[PDB]
Amino acid sequence: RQNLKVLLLYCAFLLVMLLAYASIFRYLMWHLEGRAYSFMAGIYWTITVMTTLGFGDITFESDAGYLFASIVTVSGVIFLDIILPFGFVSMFLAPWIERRLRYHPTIELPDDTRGHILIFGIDPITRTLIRKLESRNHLFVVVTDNYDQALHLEEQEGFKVVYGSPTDAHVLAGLRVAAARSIIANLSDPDNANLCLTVRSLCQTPIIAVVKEPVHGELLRLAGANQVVPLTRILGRYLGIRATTCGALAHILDSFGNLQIAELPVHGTPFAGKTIGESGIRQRTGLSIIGVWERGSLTTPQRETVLTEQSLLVLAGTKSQLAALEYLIGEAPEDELIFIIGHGRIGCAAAAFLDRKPVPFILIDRQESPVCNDHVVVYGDATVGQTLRQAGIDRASGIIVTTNDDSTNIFLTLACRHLHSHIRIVARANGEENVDQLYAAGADFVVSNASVGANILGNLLEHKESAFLSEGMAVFRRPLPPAMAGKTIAETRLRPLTGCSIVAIEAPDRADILISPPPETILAEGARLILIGTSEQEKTFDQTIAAR
Amino acid sequence: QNLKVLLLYCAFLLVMLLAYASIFRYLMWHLEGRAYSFMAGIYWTITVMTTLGFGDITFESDAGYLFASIVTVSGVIFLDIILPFGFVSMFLAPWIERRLRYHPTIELPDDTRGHILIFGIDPITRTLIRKLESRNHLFVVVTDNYDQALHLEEQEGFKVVYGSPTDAHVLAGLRVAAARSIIANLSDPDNANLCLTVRSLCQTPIIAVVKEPVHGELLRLAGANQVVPLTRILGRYLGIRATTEDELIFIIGHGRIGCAAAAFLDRKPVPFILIDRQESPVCNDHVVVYGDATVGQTLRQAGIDRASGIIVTTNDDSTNIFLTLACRHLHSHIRIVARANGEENVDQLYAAGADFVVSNASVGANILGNLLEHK
Amino acid sequence: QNLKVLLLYCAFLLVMLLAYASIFRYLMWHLEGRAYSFMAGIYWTITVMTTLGFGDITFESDAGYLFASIVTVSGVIFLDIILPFGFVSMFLAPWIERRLRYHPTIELPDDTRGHILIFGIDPITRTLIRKLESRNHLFVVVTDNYDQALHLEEQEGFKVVYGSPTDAHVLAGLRVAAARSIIANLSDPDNANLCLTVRSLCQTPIIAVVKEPVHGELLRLAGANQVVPLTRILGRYLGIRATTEDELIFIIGHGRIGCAAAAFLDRKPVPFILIDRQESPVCNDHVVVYGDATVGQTLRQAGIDRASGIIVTTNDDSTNIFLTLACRHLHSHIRIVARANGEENVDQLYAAGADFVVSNASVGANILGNLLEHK
Amino acid sequence: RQNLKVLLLYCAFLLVMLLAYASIFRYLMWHLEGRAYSFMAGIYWTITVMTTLGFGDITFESDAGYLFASIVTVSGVIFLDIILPFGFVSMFLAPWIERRLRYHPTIELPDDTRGHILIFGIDPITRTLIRKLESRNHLFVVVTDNYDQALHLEEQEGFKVVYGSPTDAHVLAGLRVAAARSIIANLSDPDNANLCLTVRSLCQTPIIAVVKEPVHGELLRLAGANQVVPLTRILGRYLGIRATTCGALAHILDSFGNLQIAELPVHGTPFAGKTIGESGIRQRTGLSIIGVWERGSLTTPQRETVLTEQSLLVLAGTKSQLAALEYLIGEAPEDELIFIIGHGRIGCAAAAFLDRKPVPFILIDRQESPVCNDHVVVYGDATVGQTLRQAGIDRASGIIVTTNDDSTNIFLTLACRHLHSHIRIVARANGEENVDQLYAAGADFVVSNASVGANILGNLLEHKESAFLSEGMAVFRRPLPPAMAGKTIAETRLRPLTGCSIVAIEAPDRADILISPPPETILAEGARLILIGTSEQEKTFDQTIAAR
Ligand SMILES: NC(=O)c1ccc[n+]([C@@H]2O[C@H](COP(=O)([O-])OP(=O)(O)OC[C@H]3O[C@@H](n4cnc5c(N)ncnc54)[C@H](O)[C@@H]3O)[C@@H](O)[C@H]2O)c1
Ligand SMILES: NC(=O)c1ccc[n+]([C@@H]2O[C@H](COP(=O)([O-])OP(=O)(O)OC[C@H]3O[C@@H](n4cnc5c(N)ncnc54)[C@H](O)[C@@H]3O)[C@@H](O)[C@H]2O)c1
Ligand SMILES: NC(=O)c1ccc[n+]([C@@H]2O[C@H](COP(=O)([O-])OP(=O)(O)OC[C@H]3O[C@@H](n4cnc5c(N)ncnc54)[C@H](O)[C@@H]3O)[C@@H](O)[C@H]2O)c1
Ligand SMILES: NC(=O)c1ccc[n+]([C@@H]2O[C@H](COP(=O)([O-])OP(=O)(O)OC[C@H]3O[C@@H](n4cnc5c(N)ncnc54)[C@H](O)[C@@H]3O)[C@@H](O)[C@H]2O)c1
Ligand SMILES: [Ca+2]
Ligand SMILES: [Ca+2]
Ligand SMILES: [Ca+2]
Ligand SMILES: [Ca+2]
Ligand SMILES: [K+]
Ligand SMILES: [K+]
Ligand SMILES: [K+]
Ligand SMILES: [K+]
Ligand SMILES: [K+]
Ligand SMILES: [K+]
Ligand SMILES: [Zn+2]
Ligand SMILES: [Zn+2]
Ligand SMILES: [Zn+2]
Ligand SMILES: [Zn+2]
Repeated sequence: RQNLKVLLLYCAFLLVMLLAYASIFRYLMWHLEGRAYSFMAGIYWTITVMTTLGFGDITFESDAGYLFASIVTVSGVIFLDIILPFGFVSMFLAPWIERRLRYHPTIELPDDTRGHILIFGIDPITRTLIRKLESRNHLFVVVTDNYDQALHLEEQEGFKVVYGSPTDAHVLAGLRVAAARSIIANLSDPDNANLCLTVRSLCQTPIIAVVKEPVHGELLRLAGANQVVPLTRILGRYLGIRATTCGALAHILDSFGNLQIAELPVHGTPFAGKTIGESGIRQRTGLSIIGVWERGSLTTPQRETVLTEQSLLVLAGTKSQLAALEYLIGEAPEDELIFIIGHGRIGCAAAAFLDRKPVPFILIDRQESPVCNDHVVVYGDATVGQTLRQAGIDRASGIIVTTNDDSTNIFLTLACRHLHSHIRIVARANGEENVDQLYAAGADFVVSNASVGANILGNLLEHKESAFLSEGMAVFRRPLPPAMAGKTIAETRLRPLTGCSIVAIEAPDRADILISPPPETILAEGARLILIGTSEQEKTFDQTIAAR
Repeated sequence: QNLKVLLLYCAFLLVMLLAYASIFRYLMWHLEGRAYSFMAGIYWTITVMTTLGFGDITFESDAGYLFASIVTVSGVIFLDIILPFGFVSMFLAPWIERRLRYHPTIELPDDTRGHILIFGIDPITRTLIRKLESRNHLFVVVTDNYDQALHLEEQEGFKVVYGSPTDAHVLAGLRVAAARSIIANLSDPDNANLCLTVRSLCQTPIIAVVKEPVHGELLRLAGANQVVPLTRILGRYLGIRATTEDELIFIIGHGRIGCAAAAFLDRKPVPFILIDRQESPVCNDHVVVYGDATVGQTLRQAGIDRASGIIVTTNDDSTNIFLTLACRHLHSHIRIVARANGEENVDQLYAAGADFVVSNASVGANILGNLLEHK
Repeated sequence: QNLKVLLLYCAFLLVMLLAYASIFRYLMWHLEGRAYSFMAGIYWTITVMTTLGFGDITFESDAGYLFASIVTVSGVIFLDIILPFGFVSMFLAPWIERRLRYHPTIELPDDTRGHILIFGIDPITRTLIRKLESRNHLFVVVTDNYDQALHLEEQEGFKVVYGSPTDAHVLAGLRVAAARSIIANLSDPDNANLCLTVRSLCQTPIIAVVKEPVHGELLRLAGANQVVPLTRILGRYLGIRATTEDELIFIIGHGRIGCAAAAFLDRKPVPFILIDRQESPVCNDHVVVYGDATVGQTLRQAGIDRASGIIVTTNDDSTNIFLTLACRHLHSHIRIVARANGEENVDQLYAAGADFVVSNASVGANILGNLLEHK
Repeated sequence: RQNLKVLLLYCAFLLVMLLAYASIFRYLMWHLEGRAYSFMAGIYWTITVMTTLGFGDITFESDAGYLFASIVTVSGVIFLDIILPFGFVSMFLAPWIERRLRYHPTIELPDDTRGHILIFGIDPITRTLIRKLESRNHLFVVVTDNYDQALHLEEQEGFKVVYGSPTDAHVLAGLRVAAARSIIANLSDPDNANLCLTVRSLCQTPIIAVVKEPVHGELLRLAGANQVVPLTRILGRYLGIRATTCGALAHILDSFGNLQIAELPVHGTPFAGKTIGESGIRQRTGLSIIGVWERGSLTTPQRETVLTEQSLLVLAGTKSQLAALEYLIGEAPEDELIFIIGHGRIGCAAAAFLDRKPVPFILIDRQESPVCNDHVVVYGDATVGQTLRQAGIDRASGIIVTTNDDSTNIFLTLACRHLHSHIRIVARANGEENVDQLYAAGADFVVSNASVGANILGNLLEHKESAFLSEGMAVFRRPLPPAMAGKTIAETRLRPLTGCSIVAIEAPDRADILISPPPETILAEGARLILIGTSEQEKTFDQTIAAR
């Protein structure tokens, strides 16, 4: 762009100069030597001289003619044998060499940059989040204060990289944080708090902070973070619900204090092997299966779908409906013993979850935790022989192998399954390239940090236009009033009246559900609506519909 | 600079032109009995060297052929070989040694005068530079570290010299004798070495920033004209702000500043508590409650509740900001005095809920500022 | 490779030549009633584009002038612009991306077959390469470390690929399915990961060098076709040489080899003493006399006098050589069995006074050698 | 060289091609068009075509003539517009860019390399040794196995740098160690032993090893080292002789078991302030002052020379003559107390020397020595306040400030002199750039590691042709027999008869001495000769002279 314009601007200067010299030529040939030449001849002569061809078939004879001829001759050499290669090599090659042998850090962002997503702090989580939304061509800009990292990130793109201090208000100004679509804060908790307070001093751009410690979640929202995601707490929890011999209800949300969302692993449950409509969950519980999660895919629950030992049911309903489901499972086995290998922030949260039930566990680690003081840990290297044995791995019922190193996880899953083919093995994969090999080692289930983290962050980014909306709001369930038995969503006009929105429409005697129904959906009789709105519109709901 | 070699070549070319134009007329006359003008000789010579070659004026003798061949070869060598060979080996060569492979400045120009030498760059001296740009001094920072020299070279408001600060030959190339003033911001043993070395050459005014107030006397002995104990000053500020019976002040951070704060609150005297994750390697006169403050219980354990004031003094601004948030979140009214290492974090410490913020960069640069003006 | 783009251009140029030579004759005829030969058209066209410009054959019409101008401009663009622009941006450009800034090979050519993948380069596998060069295999070493890739690139007898050994997409680009054999010389957890990943793609024979004999069974489970416990073997060798009552053997070095030596001398059984500067991070079944052996008294303290044999087993050949000298200098006849990490130090261990020398590189490469031949 | 030859070989190809085309031109012009042109015309035409000038005044008219003309035209462009710039840029610029932006390690040395000095292991010692003999233009080649060090050393030269494993026999082969003049082994003791044993497997080139531990001196000579230099032991010793309040005799050599060399510091001695001939040392001792060392200069002792508080007398004589001198000093002060700051290998040797007298000392250090177990050390940081005070620095009589850090040394010398203007301060300078500032701090004497080490190594390199000669030999002293009273050294023929050599000739009643007298020196009556020879020629000395 910038260089091309200067390139053909030079072509316009030459073409003008050509016509100039061609005209002066015809002029002088007439007024000095009494020769009349055509316009074409003038162009023909001028080109002949500049290109240094020099046929000599049209030449001057006077000194003044020699003078003009010499000038046109030098002009050609200067502007076709000197400037043209030099001008080329300086405007073209200087960028091409300097920028390719010598990393020039992107210190700023173009002023016209709008609707971009600022990523702070790169890791397998955000690394995956980028790659999964780069398939979507989202304008991603990751920032870092590490020189040796910026150029590394420049090689696999992907994305754009800005090198500067994430907390610096001036660096943020050059990042155009005001025009930003969203901001992912994945630095340490003290750094994130610094980032949020600084961003808030410039704009109100929505920030998603990935809090390094569940306690610091409150402090980050105070800093200005519109959303807070405790990964390890969630990741550890996901390691835990899978670790038990028989699956149990896992409470997710208790909004509105009457409607709850809860997930349930199907492994070890009576629902394992049967289909959804066969087990009759909604039938005996009154719940709403709002999705079946299996192998990284949230699918619409159908009666044909066969629940496997690796499934996960997303459920919604009242408080007495969840307790009705826990009754059907219904009891947990006795004398469970869960070995948790690795005592980091994830391994800790894994035990923390298993303690909220509670279930007797054992922690094994190489060193003393610098953060936790509430858990008892058996100190020892899980690789060195007899270390697991002496800890009493024999009477264990399940093992959570959660180490910061994947090859070690794979090696422990490999060894444990080799010694105890019976016990349940849950493995943790830091990188998603190691997930398959963990299953191949003998693990019954694998929790991938990167993928799980990317899904959460991603969904919070896609549903962003309704994220801070749905935040501070309460989801609710209303049985379709017999008045609208046969009316269309667009015809009913629910939103302009009440203010809420239809997120789900399920049939009377069916586990089948219609997630996010289009306005042209024709409602039926006995259907059960699941809506989302403010804790003010939920009360002005039954008010508005009955009073029109 | 490269101009002088280039237009000298143009001078030689111009001479070679007139020389060839002259011989042309002389030869044309004596060789073949032809009388050509001066412009004809210029026009002919140009036509030959530029290799245009109109052929309208050509010799017919062997002596004329030889000459023509000589002028032709000259046009090739001195326009199609040397002229481009010059180009690349005159200012495309310094282009690689200064833009493709970082070339550190190891010495200043001989005539350099009225410049300010900065030894040991930090947020304080970095701010001292951008605070005196309106006076338009020439700030030169000197570092014995290669990597630091490179980072300080891409961003600029000052000059960057790479070499041993404590070397006499390096100080000589820095033209210290012609310097306006020198700022010593290295460690105490280094500054002592820096002064004694400078004093062997010149008597340039030295403003040394001392690490321990006790060492201040020694730095004067070395040769410093002024000594600035900032952490005593910065520590004194934090202590003054924390106060202006049951009055308990928490000092979170037991470094040289935090220590100076505690040392100040002994003169009042006001009871205090020092919390740190590590035992001070320089101090053994204060009592420190050990344990990391970010973890959690330590603030509640030591009793942040019955405290009247809090002083957050960590070398990490992000940590400070985080602690200021936590304290303000726990006790919504307690006096919180925070420390700012960089001036970029001052606004966020107040946003976090601090009642007063002391900036090391601001206070530091202001003192060093008012010492370079009232020299 | 760049040839094909270059001579295609020569083909285009040749076509453009004949095209211009043809139009020339056609125009000369129809425009000005002149009949020129084919060679005249070639000769004229060349003369114009090369900008020689004899002017002996020139048009006199405007249509002829236009054409001449077009052929002239073409000679400039397609010989003085594109021809050099091609040059620089065709094989002077790969010259910078491969000789001025190290470009690591991240993938092998699609057709690559019969190659041997080496995972984890060391004096053993480095010797395995230079020991099978007469068979002319294609050895490719793979390292996830940038710096190591660069050092292994300047010196060569093998191919160097940079990337994560435990990545499926990286193994796919290494064409493991077409590989002759794979050598796993990484840590035990890594090899387990390496095998399980390879087995998901292909069933290429894997020769895994296991770190702990107990883990050998696990590596077979992972997918290895052969497992080689060298330190057990190397330790066994040292023990066999140390012997073939009051017989005391000193083992200087308590690593996995030294441990294996001690583990072997328990089966005999022959009393021994293990001397090391550090407690073994993997072993807790042997008794080690702690203290550095180079310092001095430790050899005299433990009683190197009443010993019958000495086994020097340190991961440092220079240390070994030095200890072998010291022992031979103290006791001029005592049995000294030394360990050689590299094969370059074997001769100096004997020169130092060793009675027999076991070379890790030699023994290692020979086993791995006879496993790739009798596949 | 290599590139220049290819350059003007191309000029010879062109000149031949010019003459070729010029000849074929005249040939064709005759046989094809009946035109006769001169030799000059042919050159004139051919040049005109190749250079693309193209006057057109001499042109062909036939097709065959057009064919030849076109060939010469293309030939010119290929060989003056294509090959000439390309050939240039590939033979010239490729070395100039690649070798200047990308370090190409010198892996080998040219076969014809003879009489070079191989330096192994670079440090302030060898760094100085190089710079001091690079003023002498000695062919120095330093070797290293550190990639990030080889290119650093390439920037300040000085010297040439070979990058390879010093112990590798193949790397040594490429270094041409056989043709080497000498080898300086300055690696660790285990590495040096490896180096020597390897070099000895190839050649018998003299090796000077710098042993890191005085005990390992025996083991290195066994490895093949022709010479062994314990620097710290020597450096520590030099710190010690200067530390005492009053100087004392320091025994250097006891060769032949009757002649000894010994040095003596003049500080605190009665000789301080007076001249050599005034104190009358040779007079009252019978010794031979073979040199006066002051301020880095070994000068010939003259009666005019004034001994200062910083002088050092190099002496030679029998065993009873040295004891006669210690009598003249003659006694040491009482209750001396020497504080030695820093307990490394040098600080250790300093105490080791002070214990061989003995003199009560105190050691202070930050940490426990990993090598020594014989000395008691007061653990503490000498920078932190009251640390020296509590150790009892008050009743000390002298301080040896010997730290690995010069700025610290300077800062301690500065502080100690400020608190105790009376006590003697000996300081250690790792780098010679810090020597002057140590004196400026208040030190009474400074021992520079680099300079002292360079002098020893240097003298062992210059006197190399007589180093291994004088090694294993015994220096002796013989009173000039009255028979040669008036005869010249060359006339006497001492060497061809006995086998020894005259190294010194001193006068009867004079402290003046003639070091290394020229053969034309006319001997006198009563002169005292100091010779050097084998322990076999010293006995065949008095035998040969008396029996002719
Ligand atoms: N709290 C959150 O929800 C959240 C959110 C976003 C990011 N993060 C960040 O993600 C990080 C993830 O936590 P993590 O990766 O540090 O936890 P981690 O479990 O990976 O920590 C590793 C632990 O495993 C142990 N270990 C390693 N090898 C072992 C072996 N062979 N035998 C026994 N033990 C072994 C070590 O002792 C160590 O304690 C957190 O540190 C946090 O900063 C956290
Ligand atoms: N003589 C003077 O007045 C003067 C003047 C200018 C400069 N200086 C120099 O400036 C330097 C700056 O001092 P400084 O910045 O290192 O002092 P500092 O107070 O910042 O020291 C840092 C301390 O904070 C603590 N810390 C860090 N993170 C913590 C956490 N999460 N929880 C609890 N504690 C934590 C550490 O234990 C550490 O001791 C000084 O070393 C001094 O030499 C001195
Ligand atoms: N299962 C197998 O048989 C097998 C096969 C091939 C490879 N391997 C692997 O090869 C690796 C190589 O083992 P290694 O070379 O580390 O064993 P090692 O014997 O060389 O271990 C080194 C030890 O020598 C000691 N040491 C070093 N300097 C000393 C000194 N100056 N004085 C006294 N002691 C000193 C250290 O304490 C250290 O423990 C092993 O880790 C192993 O995993 C194993
Ligand atoms: N033995 C020989 O003669 C010889 C010959 C050639 C080379 N060398 C090598 O030269 C090296 C020189 O020895 P060195 O430099 O390691 O000895 P060193 O005296 O420099 O070691 C430094 C010591 O000073 C102490 N120290 C540092 N700061 C201090 C402070 N503020 N207060 C108190 N103590 C402080 C440290 O504890 C440390 O022990 C040797 O290690 C050896 O390898 C030796
Ligand atoms: Ca894998
Ligand atoms: Ca900030
Ligand atoms: Ca060797
Ligand atoms: Ca100095
Ligand atoms: K031309
Ligand atoms: K003509
Ligand atoms: K004509
Ligand atoms: K021409
Ligand atoms: K021409
Ligand atoms: K012409
Ligand atoms: Zn815990
Ligand atoms: Zn303190
Ligand atoms: Zn063992
Ligand atoms: Zn000692």
